Amino acid sequence: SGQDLVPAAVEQAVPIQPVAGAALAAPAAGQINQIDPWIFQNFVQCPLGEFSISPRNTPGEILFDLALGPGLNPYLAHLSAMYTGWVGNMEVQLVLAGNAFTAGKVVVALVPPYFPKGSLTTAQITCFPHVMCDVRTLEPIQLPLLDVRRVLWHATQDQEESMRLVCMLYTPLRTNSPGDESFVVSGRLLSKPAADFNFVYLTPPIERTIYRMVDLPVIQPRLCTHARWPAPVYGLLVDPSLPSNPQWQNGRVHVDGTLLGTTPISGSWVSCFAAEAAYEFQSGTGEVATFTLIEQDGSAYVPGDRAAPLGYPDFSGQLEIEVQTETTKTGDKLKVTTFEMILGPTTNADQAPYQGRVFASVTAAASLDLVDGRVRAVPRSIYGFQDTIPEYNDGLLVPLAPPIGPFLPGEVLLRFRTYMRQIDTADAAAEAIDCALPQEFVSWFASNAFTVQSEALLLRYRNTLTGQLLFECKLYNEGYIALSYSGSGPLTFPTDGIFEVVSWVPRLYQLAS
Amino acid sequence: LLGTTPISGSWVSCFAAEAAYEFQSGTGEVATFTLIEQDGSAYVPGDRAAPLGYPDFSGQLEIEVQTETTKTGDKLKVTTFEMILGPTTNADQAPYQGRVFASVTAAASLDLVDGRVRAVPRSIYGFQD
Amino acid sequence: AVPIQPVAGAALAAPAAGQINQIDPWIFQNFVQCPLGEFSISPRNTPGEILFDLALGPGLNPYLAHLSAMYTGWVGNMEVQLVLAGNAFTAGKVVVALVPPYFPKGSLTTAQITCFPHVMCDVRTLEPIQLPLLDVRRVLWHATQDQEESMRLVCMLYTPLRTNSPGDESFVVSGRLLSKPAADFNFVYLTPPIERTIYRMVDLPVIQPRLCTHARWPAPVYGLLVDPSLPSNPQWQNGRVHVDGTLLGTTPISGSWVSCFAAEAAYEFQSGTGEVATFTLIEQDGSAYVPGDRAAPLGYPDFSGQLEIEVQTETTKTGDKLKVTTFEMILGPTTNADQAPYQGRVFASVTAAASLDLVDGRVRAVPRSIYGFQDTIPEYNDGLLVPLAPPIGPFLPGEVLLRFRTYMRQIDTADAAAEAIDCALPQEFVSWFASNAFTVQSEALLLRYRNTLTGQLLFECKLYNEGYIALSYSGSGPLTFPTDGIFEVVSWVPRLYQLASV
Amino acid sequence: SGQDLVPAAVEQAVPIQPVAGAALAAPAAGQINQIDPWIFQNFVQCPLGEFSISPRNTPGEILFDLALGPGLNPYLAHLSAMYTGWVGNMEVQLVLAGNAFTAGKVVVALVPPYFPKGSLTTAQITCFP
Ligand SMILES: C[C@H](CCC(=O)NCC(=O)O)[C@H]1CC[C@H]2[C@@H]3[C@H](O)C[C@@H]4C[C@H](O)CC[C@]4(C)[C@H]3CC[C@]12C
Ligand SMILES: C[C@H](CCC(=O)NCC(=O)O)[C@H]1CC[C@H]2[C@@H]3[C@H](O)C[C@@H]4C[C@H](O)CC[C@]4(C)[C@H]3CC[C@]12C
Ligand SMILES: C[C@H](CCC(=O)NCC(=O)O)[C@H]1CC[C@H]2[C@@H]3[C@H](O)C[C@@H]4C[C@H](O)CC[C@]4(C)[C@H]3CC[C@]12C
Repeated sequence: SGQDLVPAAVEQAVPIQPVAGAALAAPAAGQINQIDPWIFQNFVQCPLGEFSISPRNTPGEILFDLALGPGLNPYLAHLSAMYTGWVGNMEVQLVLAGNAFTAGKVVVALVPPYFPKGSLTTAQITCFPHVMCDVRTLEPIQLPLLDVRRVLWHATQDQEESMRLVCMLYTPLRTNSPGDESFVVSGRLLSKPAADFNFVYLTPPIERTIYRMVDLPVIQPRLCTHARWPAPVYGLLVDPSLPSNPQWQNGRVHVDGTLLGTTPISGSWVSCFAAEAAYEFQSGTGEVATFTLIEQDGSAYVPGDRAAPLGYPDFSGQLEIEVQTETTKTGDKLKVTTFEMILGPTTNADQAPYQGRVFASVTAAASLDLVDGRVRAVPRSIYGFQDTIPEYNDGLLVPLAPPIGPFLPGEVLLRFRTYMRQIDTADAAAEAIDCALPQEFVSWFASNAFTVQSEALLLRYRNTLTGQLLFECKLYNEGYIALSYSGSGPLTFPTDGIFEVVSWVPRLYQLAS
Repeated sequence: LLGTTPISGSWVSCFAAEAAYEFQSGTGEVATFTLIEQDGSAYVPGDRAAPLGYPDFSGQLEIEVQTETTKTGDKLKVTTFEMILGPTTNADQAPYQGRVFASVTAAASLDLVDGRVRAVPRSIYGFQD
Repeated sequence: AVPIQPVAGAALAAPAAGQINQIDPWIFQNFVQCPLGEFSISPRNTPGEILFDLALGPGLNPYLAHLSAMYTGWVGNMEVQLVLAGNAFTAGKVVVALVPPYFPKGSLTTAQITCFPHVMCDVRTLEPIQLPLLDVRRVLWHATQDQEESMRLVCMLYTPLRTNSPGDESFVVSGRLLSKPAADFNFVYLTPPIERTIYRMVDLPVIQPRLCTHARWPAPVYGLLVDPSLPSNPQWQNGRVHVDGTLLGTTPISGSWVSCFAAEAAYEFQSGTGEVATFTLIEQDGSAYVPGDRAAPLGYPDFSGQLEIEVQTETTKTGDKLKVTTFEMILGPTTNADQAPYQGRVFASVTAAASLDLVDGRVRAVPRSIYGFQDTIPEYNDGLLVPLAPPIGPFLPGEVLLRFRTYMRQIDTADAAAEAIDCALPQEFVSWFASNAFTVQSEALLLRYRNTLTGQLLFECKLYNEGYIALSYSGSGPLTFPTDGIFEVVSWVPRLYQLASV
Repeated sequence: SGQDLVPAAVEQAVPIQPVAGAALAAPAAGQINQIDPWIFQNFVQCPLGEFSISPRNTPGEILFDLALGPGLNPYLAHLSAMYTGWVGNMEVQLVLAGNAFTAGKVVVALVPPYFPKGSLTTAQITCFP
């Protein structure tokens, strides 16, 4: 236990008066509402209460920024489904217990209500009541988080202007360590309610709210399906020798439920389309079938913001599809035939699925006349696959999903891989098509409609049998998972684990490799 | 779960096996499919009547697998097959024991190197629940 | 350590207990180390690793795990302390929480471990961290012969280790957990001491491996070794036994039953290859054989070869009354085998057209030699179902199986060197584990194969509780070992434990 | 002189009673036998009193193991050629003054007489004082 640290960094005086909590809102609420007196005894960790200061952070980087509320406690964020209203202050600790070789200071201010958010430069964060503290402090730095308000309480709906608590990185982090390591101090943030926190009015406990952090399905990735091709997942892996910021359109959801692009909710819709065909027997390339692209069930198609019908193949290649048709010959009614369409651009085509028309063909010399009508196309095999966003118009622009990124310097995209049926002539290896998130998470996020807190979700990946955490990763709020990997060779992981969330982290959270 | 219910929607009415293309002049390549679990695990005969996702209705079924051929010009090719799921008093198919024989309508001499296959149902014929 | 009220021990059990028995007061003075109360924090560990998890009982003290054979039940608090070996230039934290005696089992994040009563001790503290372990319970007093739910301690790595390391080793931070009873530990009711228990270290038989017997083939053991080049995860069906006393598959108790079967004879003089053998198998203790949960009747062979049982033939042909000749069976598939050991249809053949006028009755089958030995699972059915044992494993990276090689009678036409069929446990270790019926604590024992006269170690192996011994061998060639030491059992370890190189 | 070490590692309490030395064996010996009162003044080094802990040592390695006797002193091992008999206890120090960058702990037990030697695993060395 070295005392070359700073143990004289106690809870300093802040220029603020004591603020009355539940004594004001007692005769304006309709009932008597006390909470359990063992909630006030121990400091438990905030849900957004995990941050990290790498030495690649400039001064003026906001480490955490969390409003006062019931979202600073796992107990009060659980009790606030039962109530509509809260008052009173909290008491927040800070575990900044970095190494004895680091050097640097943080400053934790007390931003009042109705202060405009956004910029908050480092010059003006000292003008608030603030506490300055080193990153080597042994004891936990305590600080009060008062409830400055003009109304008698706050509703438990997060649009309340309330007192924030911003932590700017004041001076940069550096180590006087004799070689090759630059330590990343990993702080935590503990909190408990003060002596006069109180909820206001009892209410039916609704789960679908705020806070009620994100949950994930307990299913292994070797069981889940793929969101760019109708197949299972066959092992996730990182690779820094690939297109690093792709621009896919299938299987890209937000973590507030809103699907982004041409992505469906059902898993039997990806790389599939349904249309009302128009067949014709040609003396050239066999048959020609135009299409009028609509949904699979029967919903109409008007070209709006999605670049294609939901579930359209968002890659490039020569796609062989299966459709059962009504042959007008005498002896057989139904037989599924195999067309082949120019799904890729291939430097020239005649198809533009943004306005609802693709054109398939099957090489057949006999006069094969088909009763035209509604059909549903499904893929069979791929020929000359490229992972490029195709031409949804003929050569024009379309409303696309934005490209995947940006990452931090040193963060690699996590890719769930599957293998498509291919038509290969000289090659004997499988074609690898990867997605940013499987379909079982898109149907989990669309069917729950979560509320994102800050910027990103800190995940883990734990093996089922050993119980060993394989890695930790950072699920951003755009539906991709970026983890920190240093090298460049393709690193592969086992697939029998299960993901599990931990906390909300900002974009500045440096991950361990 | 009960029966042979899978979890993923990409597993229903389809299987995956370790192929053995064998049987000589009946219809074509009477392949032998050692039925295992679709995630790559091995199958253990317990209490559920089949591997998970295996089709449970009577009728002849066409399945499309990926064939690593032996001829020149191409290695990978998708050959449609013909299974016989229903009893019909004579059908070499034991999914509970893990060995299912499927036939092709190919009177040629297509040599096919065996390996690992994933079955995909193209079309049933004569459906009966 | 944070808000738990003081919990009554023997002040509550006293109206309903017949006796209240005090302990010797010198047990309250010494801190004795708990079993499985040891961990290590490398800098490669992500936060959220559970360092240990151990329940309050009389199994936390070797003084009290011995005394709890004389008594009916116990009540009261323990008192643990946690040492931590770390200098002043480390950085990291460890949170030790008091999980209530429910909250059943699952993955605990770092966010959830702070919601229990907990102590967040830094990793560079000097003095040990005393903390109470109260006896929160629904009943008046627990019973010593019943593993009922009590209050656990769960220790989670809170913030990761931030250190340097020279170039090797990588600076693990070790930590131990010592305990003693509190002032109100009491036992309840004096009984006679029983031997089985459930607090017994697995004692291995004091027997050198040269005097053992092999599991697969009825031969002595001729040497234990390692070999990476073989199939690393075999699927043998003989010599498989759980440490808790459960046989896995076809493994019999006694070493006489192996590679043999007792059946009912059915002899038909054929005008083809002479005589063929087709028997009605039964269980060798005189009971019926029902095709069930195991791949074969008890004691059937499990290798890929061509066999030759002998007979006992009571022939009515004149010249000799009771004779012993030799048949020839085939165990491998070889694309032609009508062998159904599951249903009980074995197919052997005499290679002679001699008119053996054999009367059919009860026999047994002692084997003679083998032809074409392959390390492959035989055909317990033709192309059909087989409930078999799982493959042996999985091991850690760096660890390999430790086989017991024997040499059997090999009929060959080209090579003279004898094959080495091996197993994972000799049959002295199989009847020991089945009869004693131990109780698995965590995942693996930690054996130690010392020589008797020298007293020097040879290897510190690790016996998993599925019935196989691993060894952290890191080379590539087959390294053999002396076969004159004696296995000794050190302790229970978790399955993420690292041995030393051999 | 850094105080980032552990100077609060004083001679701790051990669960043992005081043991009478030469007061028992006084009326069963045949003569009056005192030794020099300057032998009791200074700590001199044991003859088997030098050990070392490299980082290639596993836990459970026995560092030293020395019975109580006249062999723990260069004075008493020299005086014990003149005598046939001894009684009483010793007082032993331990100079473990390693660097300020090392980390690790040792445990020094008090094994009673008639305890079987040999193995002495690390699980049971904490059961002694
Ligand atoms: C079954 C066939 C299509 C056969 C086929 O090619 N693939 C089907 C499969 O694999 O299950 C017919 C039956 C009735 C048809 C559908 C329904 O009647 C209504 C629906 C109407 C919209 O045009 C969308 C097509 C859609 C959905 C129809 C298209 C195709 C259907 C689904
Ligand atoms: C040939 C297929 C490719 C997929 C395909 O042909 N059609 C899929 C579709 O579009 O529906 C290959 C790619 C990788 C292969 C699999 C995985 O690598 C691992 C797994 C290993 C088991 O022993 C056998 C099957 C199994 C599952 C492999 C068999 C077939 C696979 C799935
Ligand atoms: C020829 C026999 C093979 C077994 C046999 O004769 N019949 C088949 C059966 O065991 O059932 C050989 C194989 C390996 C041999 C042994 C080992 O090499 C070493 C061992 C040491 C000494 O040389 C004496 C015996 C002993 C033990 C050897 C004697 C006989 C063995 C066991």
